[PDB]
Amino acid sequence: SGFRKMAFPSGKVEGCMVQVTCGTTTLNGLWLDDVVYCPRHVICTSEDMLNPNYEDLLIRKSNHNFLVQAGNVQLRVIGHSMQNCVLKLKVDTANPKTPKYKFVRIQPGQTFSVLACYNGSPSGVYQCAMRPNFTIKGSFLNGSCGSVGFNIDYDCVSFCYMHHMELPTGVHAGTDLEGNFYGPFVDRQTAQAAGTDTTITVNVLAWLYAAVINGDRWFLNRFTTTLNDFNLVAMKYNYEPLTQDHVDILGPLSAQTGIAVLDMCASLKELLQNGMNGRTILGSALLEDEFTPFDVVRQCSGVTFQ
Amino acid sequence: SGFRKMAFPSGKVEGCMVQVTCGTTTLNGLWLDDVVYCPRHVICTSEDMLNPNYEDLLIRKSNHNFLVQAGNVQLRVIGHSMQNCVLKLKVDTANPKTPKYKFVRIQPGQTFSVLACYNGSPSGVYQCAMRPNFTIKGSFLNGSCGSVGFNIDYDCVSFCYMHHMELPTGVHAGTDLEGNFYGPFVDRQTAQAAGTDTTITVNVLAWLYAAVINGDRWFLNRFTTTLNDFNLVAMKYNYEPLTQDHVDILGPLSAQTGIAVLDMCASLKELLQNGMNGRTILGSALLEDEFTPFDVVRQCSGVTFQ
Repeated sequence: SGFRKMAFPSGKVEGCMVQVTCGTTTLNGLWLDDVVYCPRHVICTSEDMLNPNYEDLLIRKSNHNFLVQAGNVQLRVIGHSMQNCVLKLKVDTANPKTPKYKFVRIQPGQTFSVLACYNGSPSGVYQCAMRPNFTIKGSFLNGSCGSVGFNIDYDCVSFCYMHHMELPTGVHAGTDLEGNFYGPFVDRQTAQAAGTDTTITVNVLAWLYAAVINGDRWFLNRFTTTLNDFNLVAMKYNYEPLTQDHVDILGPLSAQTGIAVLDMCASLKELLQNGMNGRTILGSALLEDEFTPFDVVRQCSGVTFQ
Repeated sequence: SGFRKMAFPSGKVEGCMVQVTCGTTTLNGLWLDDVVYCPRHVICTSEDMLNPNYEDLLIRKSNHNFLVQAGNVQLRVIGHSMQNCVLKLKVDTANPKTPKYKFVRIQPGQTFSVLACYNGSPSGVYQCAMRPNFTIKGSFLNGSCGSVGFNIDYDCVSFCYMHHMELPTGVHAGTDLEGNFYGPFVDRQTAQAAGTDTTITVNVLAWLYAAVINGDRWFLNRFTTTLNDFNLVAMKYNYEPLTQDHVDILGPLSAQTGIAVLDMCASLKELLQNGMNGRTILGSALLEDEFTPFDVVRQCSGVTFQ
């Protein structure tokens, strides 16, 4: 028992991190087969950042302008192309550590692990959620661009995030691995700002089931609620609407705990309305929304990978 | 910016995990050079667990009783020995993925990453602290024994924990990698129970500095306190005493933020006495004590490893 924010093992992704240098800008790239993926703003100059035309900037580049280093071993760039906001540097060497992988564009509310890197070297690993406003509440400093977010499914790394920029509230914006930003953001160093964020209701409910599985039950009650009446309360508290599909996703957890989804909704309703009264759930004094139903099942049943 | 519970990259340790089977018991081992380290209770039978004599049980074993598997590749045991509560199985093959490593026995309050494993395969990675009562608040299920906790220092993995057992409160007990339990616990399946736990004060203060570095300042005040007067309040709240050595450890963070250690103590004092009044710090509604001063500096300056 116990319940932690658990990241995926990072070894498969560590073997892919490289350093990409263009001009005075250094950041991280993802080396898979004979391609290195990195943010296209690597080709920006410290004065191009206000409104760059990346097509111009890129056509002005030569392969030898890109310094790619994998450890100490330097990688020859033999070609380059732009795909949306990611740069794809073809190198003359296939990464022998390339895992089975996919690129996936995730939905808001989905979670992933971030391998934070500087100069192509990992600093640490942590779990994140794509917020409903399409930011992530990461831990990123200058030089972390090109760090990636990912999930693992048995043997396959699904890359879903590459880091590009930090917004004025200290939250983070980035793209999928095909270079499409999550949310309305653009790789221009002008004012943008996240939209209003909301709490991921289906994830809060999953975490309440995690709590029950682990022996916290103090927040349960005999009440129930209709989904309609639950969403009236959730809306009032900037929680995301709960859908019938969410209810269905919560089925396995509901069956394992014997607590109907809609009954757990009535517990969450009372928690929203009365607070927690000095009590904690799974070591938190807030309602946690960065565990999906899937995250709860993995951690509480011991699913492994390789 | 941002601040997360960040684990060390786990790749160096993943390359060391194996599966050890003895009888009907399967658990994880740590394969370093030509030795596999695992909990000695692997040799226990489901009826020996109440008060086993491990010297007897072990002398009754043969090398071929130990089934060690590294992936699909099976490892021949060519020898075995007991060191305190760990079993050391000599195998005929040196792990080619062996990292630079050390074994370290940590002090309470120190943090480490746990690579949770089942059947020799990693399930996930998370950050932990050795509690003052020498338990860890882990996330461990049956089969996770032999999972290890570790820190990384540039290129060197310092292993500090191996998992053995779960206590009735859902917290976890284990040994260093030389088999010495942390705390008073023994590998006997009889009632034991953790002692009363306390909050790691020096770590709370480090996390308050993390908050300042990241732009949370609402909890600061113009007050100061003496170390004596601070510990009078801390004692009242089952916080650990703050030592002058703790104050000294907090020096770099104090210098970076311009907030004298003893002034941050006065902020913590008011937080203990008034609570947080619906406010959060670094996304928590509780005072967090599982970041060391060192953890804060690493994460807020971008220290990497390899």
